[PDB]
Amino acid sequence: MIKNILGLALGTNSIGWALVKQDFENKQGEILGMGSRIIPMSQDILGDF
DNA sequence: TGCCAGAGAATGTCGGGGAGCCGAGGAGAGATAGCT
Repeated sequence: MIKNILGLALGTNSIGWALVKQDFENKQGEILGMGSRIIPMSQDILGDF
């Protein structure tokens, strides 16, 4: 009826989160929030791993 | 190994200590009106 969805995109050193409260049956929904957490690696580690 | 920290290169600004001007009280130098 009312659904809580937590979408996570986990990169090499980045984490994107999105929490949303939605109602699919009525095509009704609002976004609770989203954010990005960045773990700082230099480009050398990205090209080396 | 990409990128961080700092060397490196052009500027512009400012103390600072001599150079050179230059305002100012004061002394020769005299025309001169009060005096004889």
